Amino acid sequence: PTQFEERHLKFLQQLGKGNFGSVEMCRYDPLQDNTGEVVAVKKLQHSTEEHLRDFEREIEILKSLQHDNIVKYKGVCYSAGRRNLKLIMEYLPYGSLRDYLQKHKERIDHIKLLQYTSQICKGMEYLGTKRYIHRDLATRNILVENENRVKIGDFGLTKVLPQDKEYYKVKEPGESPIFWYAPESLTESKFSVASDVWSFGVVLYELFTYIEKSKSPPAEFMRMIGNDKQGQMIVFHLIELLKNNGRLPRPDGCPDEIYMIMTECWNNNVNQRPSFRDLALRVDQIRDNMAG
Ligand SMILES: C[C@@H](O)c1nc2cnc3[nH]ccc3c2n1[C@H]1CC[C@H](C#N)CC1
Repeated sequence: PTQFEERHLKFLQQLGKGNFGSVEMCRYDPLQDNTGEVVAVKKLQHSTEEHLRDFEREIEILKSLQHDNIVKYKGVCYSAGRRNLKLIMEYLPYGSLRDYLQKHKERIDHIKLLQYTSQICKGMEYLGTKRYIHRDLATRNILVENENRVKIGDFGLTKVLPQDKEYYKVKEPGESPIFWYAPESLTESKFSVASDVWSFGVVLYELFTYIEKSKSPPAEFMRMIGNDKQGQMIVFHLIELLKNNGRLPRPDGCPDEIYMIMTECWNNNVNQRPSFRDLALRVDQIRDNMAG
């Protein structure tokens, strides 16, 4: 059941790319009459030994996850006559939360943003039970299932913690989403549940900006750093800024109690950041206490 035949998998559309993988919208059509289910298919651009090993790990990670706020694993396709590997996931028609919020920003009130926030936290609590570190939380990686439900939608950088170890050092050669990174990820390449909490704070920030371009984390940090800065100078200044309490500003219209949650996530002291369980409870208590 979790093995899809390449001959029945038909390309429809490109969905997106990230890291060293691409995701496409495909019809799985065993009846060969254009009526079959639509699925999302992830492929690697280069099946090097390293990239393929990492992809197999990603597949095992997603397969192991079963939660209402995590995109569903469907299977694998051993394509090119079983000399290639593709990952099959459910396809969510509403797309990413990033694009959804940018489109429906009038429809979506604060209570709804908090509902999405809560759901992201719950998916992350679940990841923590498996000792998985996501390492790439951002609204681009969250999918909308319906107007009332989101799912964490990509796990391309997700790592399993070594047993009883609180962090994983990933000396990555190449680009990184530095404007979502915790300071210790920038300075020591250390990723942990606590660095996911930092990045979650940035996701919460993203939501309350409604993805206004001039308010993005890169736009705001570069404004503080100096828009003229290039290369490593950007990283030097970002690190120095963060170490001495430089932070993203409170978004226009954002309740101060919600900004306080972001600022608590953005603690330089790793062991003082709240847990995802703390965060889900706090966010749901706020929602439950609100005027409506
Ligand atoms: C268009 C893009 O936001 C998108 N729409 C999707 C619908 N269903 C999906 N099922 C799995 C991914 C996925 C989808 N993705 C993105 C999510 C992020 C991913 C990465 N990296 C690229 C595809």
